[PDB]
Amino acid sequence: MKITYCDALIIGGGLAGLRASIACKQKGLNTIVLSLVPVRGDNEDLHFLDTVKGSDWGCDQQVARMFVTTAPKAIRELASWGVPWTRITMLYAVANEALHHKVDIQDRKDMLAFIHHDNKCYGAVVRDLITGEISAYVSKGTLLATGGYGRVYKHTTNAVICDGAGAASALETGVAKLGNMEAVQFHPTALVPSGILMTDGGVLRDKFGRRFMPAYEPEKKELASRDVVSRRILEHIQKGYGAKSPYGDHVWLDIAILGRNHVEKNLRDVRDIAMTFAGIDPADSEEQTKDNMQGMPANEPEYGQAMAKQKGWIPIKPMQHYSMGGVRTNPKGETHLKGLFCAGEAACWDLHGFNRLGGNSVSEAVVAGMIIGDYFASHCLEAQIEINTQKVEAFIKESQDYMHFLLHNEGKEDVYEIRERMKEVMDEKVGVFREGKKLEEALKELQELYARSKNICVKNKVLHNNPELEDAYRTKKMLKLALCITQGALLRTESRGAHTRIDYPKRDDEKWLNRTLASWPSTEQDMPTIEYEELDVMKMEISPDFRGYGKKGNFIPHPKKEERDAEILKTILELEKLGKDRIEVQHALMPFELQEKYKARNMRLEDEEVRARGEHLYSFNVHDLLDQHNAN
Repeated sequence: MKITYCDALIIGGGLAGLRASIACKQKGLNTIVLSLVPVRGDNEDLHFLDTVKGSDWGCDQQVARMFVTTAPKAIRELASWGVPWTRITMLYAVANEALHHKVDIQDRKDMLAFIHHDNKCYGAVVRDLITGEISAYVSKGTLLATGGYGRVYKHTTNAVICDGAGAASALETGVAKLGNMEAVQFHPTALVPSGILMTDGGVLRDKFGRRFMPAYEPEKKELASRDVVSRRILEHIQKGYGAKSPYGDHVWLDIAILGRNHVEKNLRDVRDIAMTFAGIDPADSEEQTKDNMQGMPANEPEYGQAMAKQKGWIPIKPMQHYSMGGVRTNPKGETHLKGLFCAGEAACWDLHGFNRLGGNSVSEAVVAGMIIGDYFASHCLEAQIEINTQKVEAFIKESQDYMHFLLHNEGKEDVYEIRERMKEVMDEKVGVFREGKKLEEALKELQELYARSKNICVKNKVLHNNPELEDAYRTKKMLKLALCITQGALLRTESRGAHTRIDYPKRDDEKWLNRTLASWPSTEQDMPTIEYEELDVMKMEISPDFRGYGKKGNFIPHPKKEERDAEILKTILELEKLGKDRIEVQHALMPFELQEKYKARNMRLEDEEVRARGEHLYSFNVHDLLDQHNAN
């Protein structure tokens, strides 16, 4: 029974896990990263506003402030580690720094379960993917940084390891909780059929070549939020205006209208991806056919004229891309299980609410690794009572017994039939557009796949190097997430961000300004326990209002909205008349907590030019409330 002891244990070798591991070693911690793959701007007030609106007011606004205050420092730190700022190789630069700090990075170690006792986490029980050996890693603190759970869906951009096993492992402690599992982002420009993200100044076209987005979204067009553009693309396809293909209807991404040399220099990544997988050069504006133009409706001017198909158009359609939900943390990144932290897409921090802002893709995992990695490192420095060695061995023995059970039980169920059908149910009935009756059908079928999954038996009967064994214990975890995703979507009778209910189309800030909490405290539960956190409007820097894109007048106002808005407005006026700057006004509206070195003022090149034109004030960037005041 092999037990390895360390101070700081990190699960997940992506940007967030590796960046956090550097923060641990900077504090002198013995730090082990269990990786599953081997090693090879806008000013901050506007950034915050865009993040909050982008979340459809589902985010924790303090966390959004922590993020945007720290982001510019992530960019400066990355560039000092040699990232060319065009990629702002990021995983290489961060991996290289972690090895410079002598982080112990292991691969082919796969976590099966968290070690826990008395509501404290003491590490992980781990399976070796090659030898099948089960071992324990004992630690003062554990950080989960395993990404999202997109592989629960059938169509996903996510890599294969993004199945949410880590989140499920936290769920199965009975103590950690999952937040907003129903908040699943479907990204509009996934390549058909690979699912490679094609995300930039291009335009979308239907089968006839029409620029349809401006009619759906006048203010923002193709640059509406990702949850909005995905819904519009599916509305337009539903009308029958998609391009037929062997993989279903899709629309076109026209990057060729920006000219060949713009595409080849400023967008070489997309050009290389299109040619290698789709056999398409997206810089080529040359006409492929006029046939597509035929048959265009003559009464739909708002979609404009029909353009002739060009060889360089990319076939795209919405697919699952990002998991807003995840393991629920406080702002420091600690879960309800003391000593278990979680950072990045694996968490519900909650930075993103019901839709991740497209601009926060680049920096999110590094920033999370900085902030939470540092809070995580501080926790690991504190003295704590140890767990008895016997308790550890019993966690090891439990996973050993579980492996034998998966190989040798009387069940006749095949892991792949169950997994395939789960992914289909999620894609058809828990996707972009959801409906009560249909969510009910999904849950029932998921319920019975879950009962059948208890009878899964691995046909390949070896303990070592066995992909079917891995898939069995991953799929059994995935079905619990699927039940959490679906029950939360069913309960939430509103439309917020990426969660759209056809039967409840309005955003409800009176009754659903909250966060879904799923837990699993009992082994004998076959369904999650559901709770909520109510969000406190009176502590919001910006009260919930209109997003600026998508459906207009589509929210039920929170009862206290007007009282908070008058309080916000009086605060801005009083302090700005007294000469207070944007930092002091922000702090009066909504204190937030962040380490000194990350809350430090971000200097900007044009600071002197903004203050000289007298546009450095809080009200210059956050002014919706002030416009209605100065109107009267």
